[PDB]
Amino acid sequence: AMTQQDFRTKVDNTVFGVRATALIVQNHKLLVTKDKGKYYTIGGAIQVNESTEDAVVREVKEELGVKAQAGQLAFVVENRFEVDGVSYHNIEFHYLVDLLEDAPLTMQEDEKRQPCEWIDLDKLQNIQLVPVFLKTALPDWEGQLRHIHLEE
Amino acid sequence: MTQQDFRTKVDNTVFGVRATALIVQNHKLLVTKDKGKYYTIGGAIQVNESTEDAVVREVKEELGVKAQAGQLAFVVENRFEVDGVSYHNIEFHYLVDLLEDAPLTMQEDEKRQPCEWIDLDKLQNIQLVPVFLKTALPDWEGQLRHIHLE
Repeated sequence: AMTQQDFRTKVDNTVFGVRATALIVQNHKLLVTKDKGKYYTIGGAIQVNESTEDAVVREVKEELGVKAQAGQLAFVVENRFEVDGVSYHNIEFHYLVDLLEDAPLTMQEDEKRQPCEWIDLDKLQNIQLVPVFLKTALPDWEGQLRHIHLEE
Repeated sequence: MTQQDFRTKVDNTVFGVRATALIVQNHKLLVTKDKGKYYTIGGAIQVNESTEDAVVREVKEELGVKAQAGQLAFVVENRFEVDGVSYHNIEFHYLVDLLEDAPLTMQEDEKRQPCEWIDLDKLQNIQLVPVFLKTALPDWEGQLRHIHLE
């Protein structure tokens, strides 16, 4: 009751769902967080019956604590990979989010805090960014929604 | 082995990912009819299956013919009700290329339905679902489009 159902399911050793990702770009830099030597973007499962736009705004609210608007949908990604005997299969909607307040210096997820870093679009190629397709797709983006396949 | 569908039901809501085959030939869309309404060829993608492979498989299952996925036209977020059950789909709509002639009939779950080729400018003149196609398909301009929830 009153925890809304997430658009994510686990069956035996398979997980599958739909995610929204915030690609926050300001001053030619992408907002990322560093954890365990790798860089990640803000994102999470959408809820059942929730638009991916509302999902990305909600996730920015949760992780960064600021108001935002979804902005342009840049990528729809089919992402497939395995970790520890479990397959993960997500459809991901990557939005060029507009923050309506200043980004904080830190963010958190599941009560674990991680630092905020801003990395220049043309330098993403020189960091361990995950997904990874973003290292080139983001600086090469031409204003048109793209379909992406990412596989391990 | 039987593969899991990318579809789940929790309480009174079914949520999943669909591949839809928008087969267009001679300026007409191949649709199927059931109880007054018209539907597209397609169905749930499988867990760990690409949407391209899903659409080709759906065409094989429902039409019995070989096909290629072709251009992705739409990525659709779709909410609707059927018989009191809520549905929330993400749908990938492909402009499929058939590699054989289309049959006169489709089958799904061993129930047959007639298929018909309808002019794109006449989609607004059938009870087609989902309903965005009636305007979006004849207006399509060659670029992938996101169809959002209201």
